[PDB]
Amino acid sequence: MTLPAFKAYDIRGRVPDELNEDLARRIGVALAAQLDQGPVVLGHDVRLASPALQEALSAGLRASGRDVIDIGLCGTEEVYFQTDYLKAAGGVMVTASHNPMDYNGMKLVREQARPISSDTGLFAIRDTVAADTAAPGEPTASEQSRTDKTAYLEHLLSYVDRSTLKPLKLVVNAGNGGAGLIVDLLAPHLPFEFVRVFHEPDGNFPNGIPNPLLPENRDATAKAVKDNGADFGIAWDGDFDRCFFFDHTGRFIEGYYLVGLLAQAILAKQPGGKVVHDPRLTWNTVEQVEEAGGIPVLCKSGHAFIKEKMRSENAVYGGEMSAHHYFREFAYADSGMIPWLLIAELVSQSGRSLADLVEARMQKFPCSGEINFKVADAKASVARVMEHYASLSPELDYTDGISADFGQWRFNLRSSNTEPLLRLNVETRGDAALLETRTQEISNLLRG
Ligand SMILES: O=P(O)(O)OC[C@H]1O[C@H](O)[C@@H](O)[C@@H](O)[C@@H]1O
Ligand SMILES: [Mg+2]
Repeated sequence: MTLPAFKAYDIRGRVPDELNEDLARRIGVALAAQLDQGPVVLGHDVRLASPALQEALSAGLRASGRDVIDIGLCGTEEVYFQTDYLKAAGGVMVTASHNPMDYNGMKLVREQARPISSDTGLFAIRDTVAADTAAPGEPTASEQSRTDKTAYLEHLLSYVDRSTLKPLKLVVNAGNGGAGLIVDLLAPHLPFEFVRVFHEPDGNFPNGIPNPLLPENRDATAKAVKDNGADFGIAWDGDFDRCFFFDHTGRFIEGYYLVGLLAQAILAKQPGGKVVHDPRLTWNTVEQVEEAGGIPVLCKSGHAFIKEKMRSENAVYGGEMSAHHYFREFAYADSGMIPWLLIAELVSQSGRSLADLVEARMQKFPCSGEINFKVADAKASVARVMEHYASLSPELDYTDGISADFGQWRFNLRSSNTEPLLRLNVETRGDAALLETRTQEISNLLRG
């Protein structure tokens, strides 16, 4: 067999049987042979095993002659930013994002923070590690500590005109991950009042693993918004590359609608630019990008595909509905921080609440939310759906699973790249009844 921790886009496994310091050191050795020349940036999240796994990575890297830039406890986007900003050969973030307590993992990038994925070097690294029985060498290169966040913070602040910001009251919920540290470093340069929930970094996760999609964790942000009269709330996953928004009523806003909203925010600053979007939910983004004078670019979901397409298109912004937002000047990388700064600026400048910024769009293109299915036979289940709707001759697109456009409604149905599940998304042209009846009909077919 093969090491189960090596996934399509990152390394993730239970410590210590699927991921451990020995494996981490071997990954450092193998990564060194995969990169162009230059040093390697290393950062890590709040999980208890993360520092030890990083040190092991560092040892393997340095045994292979790679200088190491240790940026310390950070978010994933800081590994992306520093890798590009410092013109490093590559970078590794030790993190398990939102996964349970007994899990860890790694996100690996090369020059300009370009992703290393299963077909772009990650499985080559796996196979090297799998067969490596060599005695560990000793370090022949140095590790430097580089925790200065100044350039990163300045880059974040450059997306907004600070003189236009209003003293909004913002709930922030780091979920005991790492986001609160960046919020607190940004706070002296911003007029906002922060209502801090689950703010302190704690890899024991006393308040639950950092996953804002869990309704119990969602409700902590919503309650703090409602109880404090906040303008809106923001939650993050543990490594804060994903951000989740709550309007002033406590309502969680589906990530889909943030894509069109952030695209309009960006296009005000970069007129005529291209905007990359995923195929799961599309109609609202296409319309809002076009209305704002931008050009929408359909792309397969997954950060590797999104970033590749943004690069080839010189795209100014890209967004998925899975709460990842990507910015050209941010090394084409995703940030959980840039989005809420932009939304705070848009609320401040427009005098509109976040709720009203999205309300008409939610009414115009209502969506099911992403619904996941673990079925006995995904392929037969998808076939059963397609056969049922064949007589309506939908317009079919195979960018990412199957997208079917029926005119007044459409769906996307695809296998996940991170779990063994089918993911369904449905949307309609302003028709909530058609949305529910078609969603339920597809669900029944899938469960057949
Ligand atoms: O729906 P999927 O394939 O499980 O991916 C969901 C998300 O996983 C990761 O967070 C990233 O790779 C995202 O780019 C992706 O959208
Ligand atoms: Mg994450």
